[PDB]
Amino acid sequence: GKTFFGQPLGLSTLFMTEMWERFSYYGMRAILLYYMWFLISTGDLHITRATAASIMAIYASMVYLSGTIGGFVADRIIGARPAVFWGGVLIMLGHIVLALPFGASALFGSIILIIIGTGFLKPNVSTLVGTLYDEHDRRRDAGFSIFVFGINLGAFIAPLIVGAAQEAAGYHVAFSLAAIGMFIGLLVYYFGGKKTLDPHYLRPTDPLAPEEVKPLLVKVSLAVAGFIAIIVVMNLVGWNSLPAYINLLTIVAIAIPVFYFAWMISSEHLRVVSYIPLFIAAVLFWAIEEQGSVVLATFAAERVDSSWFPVSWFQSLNPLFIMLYTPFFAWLWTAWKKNQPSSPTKFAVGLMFAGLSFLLMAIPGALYGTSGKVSPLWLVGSWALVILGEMLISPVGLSVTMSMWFLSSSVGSALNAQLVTLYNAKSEVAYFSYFGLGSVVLGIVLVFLSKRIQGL
Ligand SMILES: CCCCCCC/C=C/CCCCCC(=O)OC[C@@H](O)CO
Ligand SMILES: CCCCCCC/C=C\CCCCCC(=O)OC[C@@H](O)CO
Ligand SMILES: CCCCCCC/C=C\CCCCCC(=O)OC[C@@H](O)CO
Ligand SMILES: CCCCCCC/C=C\CCCCCC(=O)OC[C@@H](O)CO
Ligand SMILES: CCCCCCC/C=C\CCCCCC(=O)OC[C@@H](O)CO
Ligand SMILES: CCCCCCC/C=C\CCCCCC(=O)OC[C@H](O)CO
Ligand SMILES: CCCCCCC/C=C\CCCCCC(=O)OC[C@H](O)CO
Ligand SMILES: CCCCCCC/C=C\CCCCCC(=O)OC[C@H](O)CO
Ligand SMILES: CCCCCCC/C=C\CCCCCC(=O)OC[C@H](O)CO
Ligand SMILES: CCCCCCC/C=C\CCCCCC(=O)OC[C@H](O)CO
Ligand SMILES: CCCCCCC/C=C\CCCCCC(=O)OC[C@H](O)CO
Ligand SMILES: CCCCCCC/C=C\CCCCCC(=O)OC[C@H](O)CO
Ligand SMILES: CCCCCCC/C=C\CCCCCC(=O)OC[C@H](O)CO
Ligand SMILES: CCCCCCC/C=C\CCCCCC(=O)OC[C@H](O)CO
Ligand SMILES: CCCCCCC/C=C\CCCCCC(=O)OC[C@H](O)CO
Ligand SMILES: CCCCCCC/C=C\CCCCCC(=O)OC[C@H](O)CO
Ligand SMILES: CCCCCCC/C=C\CCCCCC(=O)OC[C@H](O)CO
Ligand SMILES: CCCCCCC/C=C\CCCCCC(=O)OC[C@H](O)CO
Ligand SMILES: CCCCCCC/C=C\CCCCCC(=O)OC[C@H](O)CO
Ligand SMILES: CCCCCCC/C=C\CCCCCC(=O)OC[C@H](O)CO
Ligand code: NA
Repeated sequence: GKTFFGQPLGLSTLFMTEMWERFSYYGMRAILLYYMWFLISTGDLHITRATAASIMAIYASMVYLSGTIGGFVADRIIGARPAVFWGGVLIMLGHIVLALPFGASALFGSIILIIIGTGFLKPNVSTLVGTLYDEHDRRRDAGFSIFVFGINLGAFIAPLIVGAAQEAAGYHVAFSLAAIGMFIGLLVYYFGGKKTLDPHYLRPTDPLAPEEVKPLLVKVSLAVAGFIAIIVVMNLVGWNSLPAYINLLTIVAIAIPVFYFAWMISSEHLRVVSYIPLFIAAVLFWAIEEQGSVVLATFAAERVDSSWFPVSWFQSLNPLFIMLYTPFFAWLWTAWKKNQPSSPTKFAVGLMFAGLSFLLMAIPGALYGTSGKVSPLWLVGSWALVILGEMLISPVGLSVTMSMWFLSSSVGSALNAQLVTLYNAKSEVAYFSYFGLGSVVLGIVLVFLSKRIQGL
């Protein structure tokens, strides 16, 4: 009888848990770059704005990378329900430390807490949604669609509420609101979950066997030791600026899939090779999409007349278009019975739309010059285009592909950590035109390659 939009009642709990976590996350993302600008302007943070942009990008990269690890830790060590709870606690702490009366000195600690916390929570709330359904339950896709609406809803309202709070009451109060958002999520999660969640998920479902503990320990220890060795050598040869560390994280984030690629190609060999263009297309798409909170956020603050509203509000456009497009594409893929495009073709076209979203942004500077301010509608059109691309590439991404798919966004963001340092008023038009055109061209290349990939 009683449901949450046709689904098991437990979905309401997880819906709200993620909505409020996404609220805390995207509330932070909407103001953190501006916060670093503020800390630079007061002389508390001694970096360039370019490096601040780089930080935003690599932050996102590590959050995504962390997400590829959290499922293992839940499934094999601590359980999905405690992963979500303690992940949320860590996330809340990460916002609290920025709410505290510190300055730049608290930034790194905040970032680490949220990287670890999001890694624990994000994959595992998704897992818990699955546990609501039997294997044979046809409602599963509908349920995840509803869950995703909650995600986007949280992403949508957070810049509005947290961004407004920031401009009125300051950054510390704004970060306190992010923390409170996660707290609300934890309250609903903790008390609601006890009502509907299977007790089974209080513990690992595939706990380490006795003989598995030592090898895992050796694996992790060697990884940490090597990473620390690299940092020691870096400091010895004088490569110890913040950009150097960001470069190290960039290399690590990119080396991970590259090593996977090199592994599989060495160790259906055709299939794996054919994924390379798809994986590259996904990386470049996520790169462009993830620049919304960095380069488009910069354009919004410097190049747009937003005198009458908080410029952080532009970050709401991304989840807004997702919500607006979704029922149309839901309809589209079911109504498109005859000659529906293949997944490789969807990637190509998706990459093209992302390219167009940047080519569009080259136009105001080319037409009006870069010294003035332009209509907010340029950014609206840009987000409209890139999200159109997301609708094509994202729903079939994991399908056509596993971890390397989830890694595509991490790698895209790591690429951004390098690229966004190139963006400024002098380079604006060339930046948008170059990377936009480059993306369209590779989209066109992928179209040429499409039939072969579809065959394999
Ligand atoms: C399924 C297709 C519909 C959804 C995607 C279409 C959205 C694309 C919009 C690109 C054009 C918008 C950019 C034009 C613009 O910014 O004009 C500014 C001007 O009006 C200043 O007053
Ligand atoms: C400034 C750097 C901060 C570093 C973060 C400190 C904490 C990092 C990792 C520990 C969190 C793991 C939480 C696991 C836990 O609470 O136990 C779960 C277990 O009891 C349920 O089976
Ligand atoms: C830097 C200072 C940090 C001090 C703040 C520490 C945060 C304190 C509490 C946050 C825990 C929220 C958990 C909400 C909840 O439902 O817990 C109830 C449950 O534990 C009852 O057994
Ligand atoms: C895993 C896929 C990697 C593909 C990355 C594609 C782009 C990579 C590097 C391009 C950087 C060089 C272009 C620099 C540039 O021209 O900036 C434009 C503007 O600043 C002035 O022209
Ligand atoms: C399903 C149809 C949607 C696919 C998108 C179709 C895109 C078609 C053409 C894009 C035109 C790219 C033009 C490149 C350009 O104007 O760059 C010039 C600029 O670099 C001058 O330096
Ligand atoms: C240092 C910050 C404050 C720490 C909060 C401590 C909260 C008190 C006891 C910990 C409760 C552990 C709950 C773990 C858990 O799996 O919760 C899930 C719920 O059962 C619903 O799935
Ligand atoms: C496999 C788990 C993922 C690994 C997480 C490692 C996270 C390490 C660094 C986070 C990247 C953030 C760098 C930005 C940064 O350090 O800013 C600090 C302040 O600017 C201090 O000057
Ligand atoms: C159960 C513990 C967790 C409670 C939820 C997190 C609450 C976080 C902060 C509470 C409100 C803090 C007031 C804002 C603040 O820190 O001062 C604002 C600035 O200091 C003034 O510029
Ligand atoms: C900065 C890296 C942090 C690494 C933390 C993960 C630790 C990795 C390996 C150690 C094993 C973790 C505990 C395993 C454990 O609880 O044993 C229980 C087994 O089920 C007993 O057979
Ligand atoms: C960060 C550097 C990498 C080292 C990770 C720290 C290792 C943390 C814990 C390893 C402790 C050894 C695991 C044995 C264990 O606790 O299992 C207990 C089982 O329940 C057996 O009764
Ligand atoms: C549980 C802690 C694990 C730490 C995660 C890895 C963090 C290590 C390197 C990532 C980049 C951190 C360096 C950021 C930083 O503050 O460097 C500033 C230096 O003073 C350079 O001026
Ligand atoms: C899955 C295996 C992952 C292995 C990661 C490989 C990392 C090996 C070497 C990292 C190279 C060190 C980067 C340091 C760096 O680029 O500093 C340059 C700065 O611009 C100096 O000012
Ligand atoms: C009424 C619009 C539909 C609901 C949007 C909720 C808020 C989402 C984004 C707000 C930030 C970007 C809006 C700026 C904007 O579009 O201004 C357009 C003006 O007509 C140009 O001056
Ligand atoms: C949706 C399918 C149709 C795609 C429409 C988007 C096509 C976009 C542009 C096609 C015309 C290219 C104009 C390029 C242009 O005028 O550049 C200006 C010069 O470079 C000025 O130096
Ligand atoms: C397949 C979906 C693609 C949707 C295409 C619809 C958008 C059509 C044309 C977009 C061209 C954007 C440039 C507009 C422009 O430059 O005019 C300047 C403004 O009018 C300023 O007065
Ligand atoms: C389907 C319609 C989507 C709208 C996107 C169309 C954008 C296509 C071409 C616009 C590229 C504008 C490039 C401007 C440019 O680089 O030339 C200007 C010179 O550099 C002088 O500033
Ligand atoms: C296909 C599913 C339905 C899509 C939802 C509608 C969103 C479609 C396009 C939104 C693009 C808004 C761009 C606004 C813009 O620049 O237009 C120029 C001004 O309207 C001229 O006054
Ligand atoms: C019954 C609904 C009718 C179907 C609407 C489908 C929407 C498809 C494309 C709408 C594109 C909106 C952007 C308009 C635009 O680009 O105008 C550019 C002008 O040059 C700006 O002055
Ligand atoms: C089989 C090897 C895989 C190749 C790795 C893909 C990474 C390709 C390019 C990395 C991006 C480097 C761009 C450098 C750049 O232009 O900006 C650098 C900044 O100015 C300084 O951080
Ligand atoms: C200034 C001249 C540069 C213009 C570039 C011209 C080439 C651009 C597009 C050619 C597209 C021809 C379509 C052929 C094609 O993709 O075949 C489809 C395959 O069967 C699908 O994999
Ligand atoms: Na404003």
